[PDB]
Amino acid sequence: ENIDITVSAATLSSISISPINTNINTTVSKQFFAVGTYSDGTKADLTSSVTWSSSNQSQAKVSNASETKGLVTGIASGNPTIIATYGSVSGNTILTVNKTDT
Repeated sequence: ENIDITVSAATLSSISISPINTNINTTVSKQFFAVGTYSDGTKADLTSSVTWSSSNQSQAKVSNASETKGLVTGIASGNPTIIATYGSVSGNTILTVNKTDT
């Protein structure tokens, strides 16, 4: 029923992130939580605004778009550090990937 949510002006003042340290193996996605508070004095769960950037571009995958998912997936092994950037606040998430198969 609802569609197209126009905005006024990005006024990011403060943000809160609650990452989780979990291990993934044999194709597994980790579900994280991300919440942002507008300077206008409101609170909303937005994962599309938060920018996700990880070292390994191969395992650096995120499904942030649905709403407040923010989940991520890994393809290769190693310790890909998940760096989150949003306004004046940033987050961090650790994922354990042990890709044994090609």
